[PDB]
Amino acid sequence: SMEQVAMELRLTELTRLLRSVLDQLQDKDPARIFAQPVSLKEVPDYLDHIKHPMDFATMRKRLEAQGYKNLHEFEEDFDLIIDNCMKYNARDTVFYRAAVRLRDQGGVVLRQARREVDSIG
Repeated sequence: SMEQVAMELRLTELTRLLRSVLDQLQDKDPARIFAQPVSLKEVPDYLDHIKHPMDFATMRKRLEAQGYKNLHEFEEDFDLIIDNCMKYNARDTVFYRAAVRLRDQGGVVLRQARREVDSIG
């Protein structure tokens, strides 16, 4: 149907916007601490601690399959990155501190993304 096509164009355009958001958030992680999944070879107990691991590569795979229906779903995955790190790692670690900085800097980006998603529809 033509309606299904229109919905698909909307999803495509959301995906374009989320790709730009993802690029901007990932620039706030210049150390690449959140770039890839935590390695279960290197941290074998991880899944005993963290039940829903997340990282920017995994988000990018979902994004490119157009698997984010709305901004809330995308933000859920970004918050997992941060929140997982802040639980597994202690306050005095470079990992925790990187997550705080990513949260703080990403907030700005996400605030305007929400306005754009609402504005453009």
